[PDB]
Amino acid sequence: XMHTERRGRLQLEIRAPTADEIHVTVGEARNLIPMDPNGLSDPYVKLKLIPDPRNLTKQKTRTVKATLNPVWNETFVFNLKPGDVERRLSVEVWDWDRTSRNDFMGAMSFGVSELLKAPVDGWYKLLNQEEGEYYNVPVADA
Ligand SMILES: *Cc1c(COP(=O)(O)O)cnc(C)c1O
Ligand SMILES: [Ca+2]
Ligand SMILES: [Ca+2]
Ligand SMILES: [Ca+2]
Ligand SMILES: [Co+2]
Repeated sequence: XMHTERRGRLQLEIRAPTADEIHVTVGEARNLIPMDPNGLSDPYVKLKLIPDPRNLTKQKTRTVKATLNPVWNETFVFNLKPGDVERRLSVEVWDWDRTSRNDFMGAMSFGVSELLKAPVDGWYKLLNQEEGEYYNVPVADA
């Protein structure tokens, strides 16, 4: 109904132990799109709270070279402030490139206020970069 996957899927867990922090675990991705001449990609995940007019919240995973099915298993802490109720946690998969700019692969986002009320733990459909700033889509059940 909205869950046709065209860019792969990403496994995530997000919890807010208290209102002042969220813990984000980036698991793994499956079925990513090739964005290199070798038919592979070099994926990493960029995390930030948007809007970030001062570019101060960005964190990222390691890059996994030469794969369309990366496993990261990395956890990140965001320390939150009252202003963050207006913000969204942005999650973007990017293809690292050596000789050109990195290429966008897929994205999604979660409202901070929604994360403060309910945790995330599951697989998610990767969206285009524009959609990704506004929505997340849990994968459909079989
Ligand atoms: C839309 C969708 C379904 C069924 O979803 P409903 O909300 O029950 O209509 C099943 N699989 C995929 C991949 C879908 O996007
Ligand atoms: Ca590339
Ligand atoms: Ca690459
Ligand atoms: Ca490129
Ligand atoms: Co659907």
